[PDB]
Amino acid sequence: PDVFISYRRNSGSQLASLLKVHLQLHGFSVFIDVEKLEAPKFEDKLIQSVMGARNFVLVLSPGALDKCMQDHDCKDWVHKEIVTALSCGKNIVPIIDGFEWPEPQVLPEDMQAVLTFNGIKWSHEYQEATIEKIIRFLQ
Repeated sequence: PDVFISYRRNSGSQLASLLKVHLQLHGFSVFIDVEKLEAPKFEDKLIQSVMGARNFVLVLSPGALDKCMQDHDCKDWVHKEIVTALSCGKNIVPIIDGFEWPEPQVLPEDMQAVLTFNGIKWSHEYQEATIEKIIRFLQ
């Protein structure tokens, strides 16, 4: 698939579903059933999924990176996915949906760089125009 969407399940899942729907309707392939791979049993397949997609779309919902803080051992799935995307030089497209930007130093060093990728602000009022802006950022 062209696109891997990383998000925090308890705050970004509805926007993630909307993105999966509208990106596919616009002809971009997206990893759909990723959550089942976020288990120690399937970790290798999860990493390979991020590595296989050209585009890494990151939903930054409120508090989305909080579980990454002090996650020095990279046990958090979003943390793992971000580190994998950064490591491979993937096209990273953050989608901002209520996120409060933290100081980089509160995040693990291996993912602070994610904060340097220009994001797209989500707007429910102009959902479709926002989808078109996201597509313009995809490679």
